[PDB]
Amino acid sequence: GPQPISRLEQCGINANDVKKLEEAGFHTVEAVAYAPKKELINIKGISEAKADKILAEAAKLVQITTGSKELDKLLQGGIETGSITEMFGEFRTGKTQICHTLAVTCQLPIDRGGGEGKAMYIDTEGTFRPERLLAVAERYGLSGSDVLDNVAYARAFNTDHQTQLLYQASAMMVESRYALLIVDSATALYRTDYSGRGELSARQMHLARFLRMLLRLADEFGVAVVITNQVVGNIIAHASTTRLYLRKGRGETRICKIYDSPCLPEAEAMFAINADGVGDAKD
DNA sequence: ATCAGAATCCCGGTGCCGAGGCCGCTCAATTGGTCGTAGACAGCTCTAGCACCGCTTAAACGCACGTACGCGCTGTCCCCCGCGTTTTAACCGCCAAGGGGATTACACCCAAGACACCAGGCACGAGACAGAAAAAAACAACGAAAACGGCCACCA
Repeated sequence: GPQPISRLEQCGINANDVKKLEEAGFHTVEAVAYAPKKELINIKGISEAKADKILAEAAKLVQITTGSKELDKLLQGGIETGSITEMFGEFRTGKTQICHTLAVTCQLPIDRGGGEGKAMYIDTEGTFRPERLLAVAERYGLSGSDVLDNVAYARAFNTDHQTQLLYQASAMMVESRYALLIVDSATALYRTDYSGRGELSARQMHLARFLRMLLRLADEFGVAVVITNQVVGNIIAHASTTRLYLRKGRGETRICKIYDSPCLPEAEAMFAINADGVGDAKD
């Protein structure tokens, strides 16, 4: 399991550097330990000596239903909790709608295709709609009020704030059982904030650390990690376990394709976006 | 070199007013004496200024080298000088008034001087923390160089 980074301070790293590592997004001794020097050195206010002391002392210690049946069949039953699933597609393909649906379906019983856990929605694009959650809850006959009470929401205003929210998420996810973490327009803030060409490496480093934190939290709490990417990077390939390409079919019916999975076939499934739900196409 | 004209120097004459001298007076300098005190001198202490040696190391020093700056030259143009003409107000003399500066006299209050006292300020001690030093580090800058971009040439 995890070895929260608090124990690293007893090794004799000073507490200010541990706070800086947690701000950076490293929360376990496992997390600090199996990374090279440059990650910690690149952090502001950290020299090579502090990074070597950290790595040295660190080595001493160390299926949620989509609600579309056709999509569930495409995924062999739904998202694997504990792994990152990326859905890259054009605008209006339904990424946000699918997120809203899953935010409620995660709370469904496991026998009903849920994870029996609370949901986490990190929004970067303003598209969060509690009424959509209420509609999905009423579809499956779930209490809309309890759904909103089991969905914690926060809008990330930038990439640094997007990563900073993970620090609150990790500690909050310890006290209550969650099953779903949603990050909507996860890559948009890395395009709006870092728009220049000389600043590309900075956003790439921040995104890499963010993805590593996602994988770490997924393995730590066994929750499903859902991130959305707008296609108007090869780094995401290693981080995402299942890549889904989404494209619009005219009207409100969307085509889903699997474009890489070591376990899932390359295959396609047709689904629709209905007021209640993300739900199978019904010609 | 020349020569004309403008400026300066020199020589003499006339006048005038300020410098030099004389006389009365008065008060400021002189003389003699007295008395308090300040500084001249003796003497003692002990501070610190000087002398020296040794070690270290940072600053000085000599040299090589490259280039930016001082300097000379040239062209241009502008604005100041010099000179003639018009204007104005500075100046000289003369008068009027009043106001303020100087003078004298009287008064009183404010400050020196003395005394008695006492508390604030001033050596000594102590402790403790801001800053000096050291070290690491961040880092901002300088600038070689190069990579890009842009600009031009020819004629098609």
